[PDB]
Amino acid sequence: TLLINQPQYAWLKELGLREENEGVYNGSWGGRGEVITTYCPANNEPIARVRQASVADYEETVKKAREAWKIWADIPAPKRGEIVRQIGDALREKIQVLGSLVSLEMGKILVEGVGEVQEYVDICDYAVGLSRMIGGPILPSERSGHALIEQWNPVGLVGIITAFNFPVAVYGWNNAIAMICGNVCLWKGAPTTSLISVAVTKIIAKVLEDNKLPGAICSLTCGGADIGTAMAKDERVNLLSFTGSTQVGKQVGLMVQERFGRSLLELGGNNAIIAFEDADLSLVVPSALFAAVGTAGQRCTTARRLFIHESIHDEVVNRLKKAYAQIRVGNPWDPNVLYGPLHTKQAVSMFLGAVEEAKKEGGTVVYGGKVMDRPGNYVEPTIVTGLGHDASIAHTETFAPILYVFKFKNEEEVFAWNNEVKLSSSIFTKDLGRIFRWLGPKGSDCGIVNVNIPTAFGGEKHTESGSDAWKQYMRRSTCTINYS
Amino acid sequence: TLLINQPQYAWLKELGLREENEGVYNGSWGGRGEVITTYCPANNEPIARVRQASVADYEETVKKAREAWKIWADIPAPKRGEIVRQIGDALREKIQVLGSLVSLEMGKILVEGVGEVQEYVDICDYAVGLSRMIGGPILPSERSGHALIEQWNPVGLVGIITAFNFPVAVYGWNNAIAMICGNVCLWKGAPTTSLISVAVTKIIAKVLEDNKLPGAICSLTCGGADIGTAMAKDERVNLLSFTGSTQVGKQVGLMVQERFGRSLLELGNNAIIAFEDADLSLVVPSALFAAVGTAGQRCTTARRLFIHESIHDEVVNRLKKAYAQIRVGNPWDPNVLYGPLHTKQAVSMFLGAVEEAKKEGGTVVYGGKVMDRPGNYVEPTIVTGLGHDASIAHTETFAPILYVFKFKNEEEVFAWNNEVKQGLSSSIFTKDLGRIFRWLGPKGSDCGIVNVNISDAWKQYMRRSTCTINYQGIKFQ
Amino acid sequence: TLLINQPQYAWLKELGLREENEGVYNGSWGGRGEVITTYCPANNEPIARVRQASVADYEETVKKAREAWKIWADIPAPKRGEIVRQIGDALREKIQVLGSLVSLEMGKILVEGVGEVQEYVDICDYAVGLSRMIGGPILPSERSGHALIEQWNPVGLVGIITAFNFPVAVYGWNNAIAMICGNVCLWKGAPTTSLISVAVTKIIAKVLEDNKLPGAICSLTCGGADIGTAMAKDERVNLLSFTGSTQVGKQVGLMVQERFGRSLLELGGNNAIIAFEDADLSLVVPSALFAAVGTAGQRCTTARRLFIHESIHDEVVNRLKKAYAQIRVGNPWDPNVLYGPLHTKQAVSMFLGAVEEAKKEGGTVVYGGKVMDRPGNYVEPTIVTGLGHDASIAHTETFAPILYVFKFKNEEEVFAWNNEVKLSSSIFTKDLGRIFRWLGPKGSDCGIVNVNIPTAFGGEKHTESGSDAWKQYMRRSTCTINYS
Amino acid sequence: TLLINQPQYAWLKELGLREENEGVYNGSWGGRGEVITTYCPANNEPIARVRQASVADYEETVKKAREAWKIWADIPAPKRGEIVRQIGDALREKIQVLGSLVSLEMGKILVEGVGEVQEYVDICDYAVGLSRMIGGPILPSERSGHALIEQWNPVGLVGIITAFNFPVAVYGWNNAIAMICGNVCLWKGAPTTSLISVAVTKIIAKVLEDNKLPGAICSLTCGGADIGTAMAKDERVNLLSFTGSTQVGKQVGLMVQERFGRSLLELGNNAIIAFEDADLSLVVPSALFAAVGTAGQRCTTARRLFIHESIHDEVVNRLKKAYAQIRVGNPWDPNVLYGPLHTKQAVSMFLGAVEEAKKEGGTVVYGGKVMDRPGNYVEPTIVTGLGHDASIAHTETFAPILYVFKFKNEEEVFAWNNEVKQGLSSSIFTKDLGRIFRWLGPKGSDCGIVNVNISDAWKQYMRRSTCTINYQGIKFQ
Ligand SMILES: *C(=O)c1ccc(N(CC)CC)cc1
Ligand SMILES: *C(=O)c1ccc(N(CC)CC)cc1
Ligand SMILES: *C(=O)c1ccc(N(CC)CC)cc1
Ligand SMILES: *C(=O)c1ccc(N(CC)CC)cc1
Repeated sequence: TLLINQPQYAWLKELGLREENEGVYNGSWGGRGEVITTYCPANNEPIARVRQASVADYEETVKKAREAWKIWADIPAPKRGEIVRQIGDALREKIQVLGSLVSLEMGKILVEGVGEVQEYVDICDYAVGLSRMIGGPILPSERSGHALIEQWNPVGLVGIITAFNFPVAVYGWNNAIAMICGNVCLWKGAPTTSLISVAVTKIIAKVLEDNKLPGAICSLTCGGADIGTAMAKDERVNLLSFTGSTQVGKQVGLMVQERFGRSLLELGGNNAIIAFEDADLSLVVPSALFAAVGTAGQRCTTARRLFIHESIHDEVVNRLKKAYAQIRVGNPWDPNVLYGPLHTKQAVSMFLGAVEEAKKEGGTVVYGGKVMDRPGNYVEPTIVTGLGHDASIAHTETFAPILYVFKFKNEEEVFAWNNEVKLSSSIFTKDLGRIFRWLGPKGSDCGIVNVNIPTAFGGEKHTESGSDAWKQYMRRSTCTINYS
Repeated sequence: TLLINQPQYAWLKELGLREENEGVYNGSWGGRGEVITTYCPANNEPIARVRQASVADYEETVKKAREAWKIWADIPAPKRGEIVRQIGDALREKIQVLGSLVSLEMGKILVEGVGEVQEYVDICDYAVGLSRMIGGPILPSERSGHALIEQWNPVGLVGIITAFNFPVAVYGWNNAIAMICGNVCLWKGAPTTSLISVAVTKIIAKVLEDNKLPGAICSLTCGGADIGTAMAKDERVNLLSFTGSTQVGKQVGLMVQERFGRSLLELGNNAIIAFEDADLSLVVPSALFAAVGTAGQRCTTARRLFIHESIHDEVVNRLKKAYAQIRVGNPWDPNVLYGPLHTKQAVSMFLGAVEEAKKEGGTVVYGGKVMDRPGNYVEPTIVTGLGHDASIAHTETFAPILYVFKFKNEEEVFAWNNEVKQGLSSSIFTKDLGRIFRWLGPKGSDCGIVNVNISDAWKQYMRRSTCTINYQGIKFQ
Repeated sequence: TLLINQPQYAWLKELGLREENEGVYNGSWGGRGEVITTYCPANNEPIARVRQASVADYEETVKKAREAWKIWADIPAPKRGEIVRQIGDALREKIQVLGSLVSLEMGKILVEGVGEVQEYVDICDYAVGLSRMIGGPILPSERSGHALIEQWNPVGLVGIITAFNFPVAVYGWNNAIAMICGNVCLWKGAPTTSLISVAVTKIIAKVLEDNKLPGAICSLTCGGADIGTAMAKDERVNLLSFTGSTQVGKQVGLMVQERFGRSLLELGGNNAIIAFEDADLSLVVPSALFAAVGTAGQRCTTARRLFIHESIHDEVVNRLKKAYAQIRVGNPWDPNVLYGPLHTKQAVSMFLGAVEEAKKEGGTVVYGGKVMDRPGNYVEPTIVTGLGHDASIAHTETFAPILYVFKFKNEEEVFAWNNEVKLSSSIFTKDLGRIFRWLGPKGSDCGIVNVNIPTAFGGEKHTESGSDAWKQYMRRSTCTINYS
Repeated sequence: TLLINQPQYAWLKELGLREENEGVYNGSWGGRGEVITTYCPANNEPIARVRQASVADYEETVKKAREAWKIWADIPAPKRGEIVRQIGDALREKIQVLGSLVSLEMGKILVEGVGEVQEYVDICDYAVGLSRMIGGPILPSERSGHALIEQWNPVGLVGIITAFNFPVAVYGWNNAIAMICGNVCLWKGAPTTSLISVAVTKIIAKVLEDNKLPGAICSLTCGGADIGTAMAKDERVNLLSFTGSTQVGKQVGLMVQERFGRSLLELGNNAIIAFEDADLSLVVPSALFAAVGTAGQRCTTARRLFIHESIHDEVVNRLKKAYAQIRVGNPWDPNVLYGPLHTKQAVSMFLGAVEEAKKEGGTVVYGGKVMDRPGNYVEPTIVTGLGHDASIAHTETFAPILYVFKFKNEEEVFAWNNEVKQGLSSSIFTKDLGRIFRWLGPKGSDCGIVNVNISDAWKQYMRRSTCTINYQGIKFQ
């Protein structure tokens, strides 16, 4: 029986959810596609159902969004910012139950569910101010009576495909900035976080509707691969922002390129921690633990490879091993819990596969490697030593808590090994020259680099230069005017 | 027999050119691939020969470039700017003979050959100033004692593929900006402008060498589709800048995307729109020079002219009278305006296009024929009477054919122009301010360049990183 | 008897006001200086009393503010932005009663009282986003191993002196930006709007105190000229932002310069409207009316000089005259009212003086010129013709609704006349070349220029380039680091 | 008899200098004020003479400048940039003789005289690039159909008052930026560097004239305190840039404030701080060259050196050994490091300062005496043993006297340095990262320039305006 029909989960109704929900929103609510049940990963119990988009729903929604755009694009950017502000406030009002839904359906612990909603609120607060800054310079020409104008216009319809592990804030970032830039949006979320997508969309729909704006400015089309593929191939989707697996992302990028569209791709993270001989172990150990096992190893920023100098390799592993033992496991909505379940049963199987492959490729499981004996999708946070940095499994996209540990003897080889990889790098050392080399041209090619950083989400590290990220959701033109 | 073996073309030797030239430079000169002979399009005579890159030449050049990068990337951006400045100086010193080579091998008129080199000179001066602006903000972290640094680093090796019609300045732009950004470069130009590529590379090579820098910072691998494809597929080429045809460009972009690399693509069917209230003394000369400049072979060349029906006949008549005064001649002839098409195939394509235009109901009101003289000369051509969506008027083909269209409403002309995909520029003539705002604004043209009555580029060649660093109420120690 | 002791004005207590209020806040509330009564300008009735700062209060407050700065400056700018956000929300919660207080004590109509509070809220919303953007570039040196860093630091203590006519939002703009920039503030408001200053400070004090921050980050020292002079002369006040009369402002600027301090001065506005022969009279007439008589002619942006082409001079005057007749007069808190009283009795006397001086200098009063026969400080909105553009009275700082009208025959002379003046210019014409000349180097030297603008406060027109206004509240250093 | 009438100084004529020169330029050359003779500080011989501006000369020059501005302000910023570029070229062509004049009249060594002209050349190149960046954003209005344009306009006439110690480059900076920003300029330099002011103005005047521009765009009125005061009080001078002494600067700023004009003031007592963990191989040469460069007459000259007590004696001893090797000579002597003070009064002030330092308990550990040779030569000087707040060590006086102070704690040395008002720069030597962040951050130095172990400027010359313009659901018409 459905969790939403059970008394203690009645709070789900505060988000407008019921036993069976419409997964399409374009000003009207609907859904003639496949009905999907989403499950609570902490106990494998069905929560509720969502009627996903058919192809016809998708087609209709795109047309309605492009119609809404005609209205929305004529609304001054600061007034668009005000709408985004109101979205932030509406999320604020529901931050506790929406956070609880994130922990329930997705599986991250409560303060991260709530904190992810907070990131969306923060982004809205930011966007209101940003909306006053959207524009380019007028420069004088070398020609008398001629003006040179850098003009920024909305791209039109921004398609947004998001992943299971951040099922609120990635949409939120894309949506807040796309909106202030004068675009309409169409969202296809992970099918296993459909209730979350529906709930967020209900909050946004109310703001739009209260402001007498067409709902399709923020359209939703819940669905699986066919819907995502349709968006990738749709010339009416002027910009496709995709976040998710490397394999699907590659195919999305190719489809967009084939039609000369624009895409923004945020793909898989095989992130490294490097601890040099002179590292502060009091910093290294807790930072590595939270980076590796936080959100059950399912962040795009999750530490999956730990390089340790051979001199301190054993001590650091021994302390991580003891630390892993003390991780508090349970339901993710229990405030005491630090470690919840993996998102799906398939995830647990992928985890088991990876662990076997690591062993066969020479690795030793010095902690974990196994499924926990309890309801839900619980696996032991896992540590593997002995592999070469070259090992195929260590460079396999697996959203599971498996930490591959590598020894190194000097700066030379460990820099080289990491340069062989093509999201974030974190180093621990007191050698300033070493830090400058790693931050400079010869170092990591990662978009995110941390230096001696001890262990809310750090959205500030994922923001073009400075505040110019809005330019990614607009198109530039150079306009030359002869007013002579 | 080769022009470069004739006394009157001895000036070619001032560029270090010989009867047969090495088309590979990576610190050393070489080339073990196929020889290519390039021809002057003004008389179809062979100029000289270039030995192109083999696959092995390519592989070795990439390796040497990546080795040079270890040295180049360590040089502070302003110092790299000074190298680029010296390149501009070296170009300036050879501007007359290099310009003449551009005119001789490619076919554009001398003032434009020289002008294109001058454009590269100006780019170098621009790049020097830019080189002191490369950097990012330190932002405050929300966490006390932590700094957020926005760091910019070179991407590494920048591959540059260029086209025949601007065989100097497009490379120049990519090379100067990529250089100040701390990248090494690898150039593959159009096979039919190989001598120009060699000559430019010789000038740059001398500057590098005189500064005791490794020459592979500005590497050359002359070749055709094989070399270009290798670059597109090569994981060692961190960024591929391609300029050229949409067909080839798409395949390049796809290949780059297949390996998660970065590409810059510059691939346009430019339109001019004259509304009823237009100043025709602006419209007619603008249309003419945009249509026939460089014999219709620019990426910005005007190929479609929309005219309000009330003024359509007059503007066409005025254009015809002005076209008749176009001064045709060899690229080096004083005061000439109009030279040859780049190739014999261009001439065939031109004739094809004219035939198709008549077949689809169009009228040739001016030109349309090959000129009976040596070289690849065709009459600059005007076609009326075609429908706006007629397949021949959207065909990407570098020929001086201007297709003219009537319109009644602002609404319909905007509609017609907004169903062209990936147009490069749109130029409008009108005195209606409201109309201008409509055309420039969100519901208007989608073109990247818009004309009315006529500094962040370095980030394209670098990679950004966000770097976070750690910098009873009483602090003891 | 005091209005605050009368039943219908009990809403004043929602702002924490009582019969006698402390006018000093520095973490503690106090005031050993002169007690002042402020009056309702609509009826001359006393509202309540405020105990202003003594010199000793002032000295103590400055020391406490500089102590608070040691704490405040160590708080990350984005966290400072969050405090400013909360101030915005706290103002929001009290926007109706605070707006009503502005209409009561200051005298502008209710939607402007409320709207002025809204401007402060808007500025706070803006500042939260701005706080993430505070910083300068790191550039590479020509010298290997050397970094060039543009560093921004708070100036320290920012003294803020404001005027009667915008007794909330000018402080608010200065305070919001100064705060995110890591400064502490000290406020001295107009003595005749002391209750407003006290109320705003109570709202801010609560936010600071709830966040366990020292209250002196946002200090208040109510007082008259001696307090303002002390601030001007105080080397501990690193930046003095002054808004008010030209005469006092000049003296403030000189005192600051004498001690090599920094000042920001916003002084008197003798603003012009120019209507050319080809102007849209349907735009000109209502725009001139609201610009001239809005807030009873007491804005820094108030239109005081109207240049009309001789061809349309008479029609435009005749229509303004008819329009003035239909202005709805009454208590400014009455939602129906468009036109309230002048702020003080002295203002009414200044008004009478100006009108007499205009007559003696050759001018004709074609409408108004007189005091209205009713309780409070009501004068007739006034129109004067016949003066030369040269007339001394027409270039006299008088916050009164007097509109001096001038004829001109051509663009030449009217541009010249205006260039003789050294805040805002508004032109009405269809001649594009004319517009470009007036906007360009040869035109107005005003900081604000409007073109055919028809008639909430336009804070966007009072914002250095773009969003760089925060630099005015910080000090720049160029730091050269040798990390080689 | 005048140096310029001697054969060996005939090179002065290459600058258009004569026995007596006009010190007013406003399109025409003139000067009806007092004649001044300037002297070479290396031998106290008269060089040549300049006829300065009378009040009437000043009044007429302002009028002519404001008339020139009507023309100049209409020229597009990039075109104004090109004029500035040509000025840089013209300076470069005379760089050797103009540099020698700087050395001859002002007294800094030749490599620095030439170097200062080179600085002006470099500024001109910088300004050319800046000239294409002058502009503001169009921002969206909150009101539909309305645009917010940020407009920048020239302020009009920029007055420039400069000092003796950098008699070329300070004017150069102000002039080049003010010019590209569309302003006209009026220059009054130090009376004792009048010949330098004339020579620079002759170079600029020729560029303007050859471009058919009115010469008053770059006007000159040579004079003293009377002319400077007139500029400060003159409502027609929209912006007054003053560089010089704090005493005079304050009065200038006050006079400008009295008339609601704009001023830029550049008025410093620079400190060096060596902590216990400092690299002394960095400290000693840095301290020496910063202390004695230009015989101690830069605005950046090191006058206070704080040394941790543990290393104080060693650093002092090392400085003394290095000071003894300073190569003293005439400014034109090859390989020399140290020339004369600018004036005889500077020498008197130096002797005064040395006496006062001993009187207040200081010890002269090196130098302290006049050198017994022609000209205004004094020994570069080191004084130890004084208290940090001793009145003589904070006196603004351009002399090569380095005051040395001991300290024990970071806390006390920071305290001592933070009770100096309006210090220009602070240079620290230390390997402690935490200490650096403390010194660079909000609780650290208040100096505008901070050194560790060693593009928005155009808006200063313009005025900003915010310009708002107007650009059943169905729209009819
Ligand atoms: C990785 O899991 C990841 C990447 C980016 C974000 N954002 C920025 C778009 C939302 C805060 C979240 C998570
Ligand atoms: C079109 O033919 C075209 C495009 C771009 C350029 N550049 C910029 C890369 C060189 C001036 C030239 C020609
Ligand atoms: C004039 O009365 C005036 C000037 C400025 C402001 N501001 C900006 C500081 C507050 C909105 C208000 C009124
Ligand atoms: C100090 O003597 C000093 C200050 C400033 C300058 N400039 C910039 C105006 C010229 C390089 C020189 C010397």
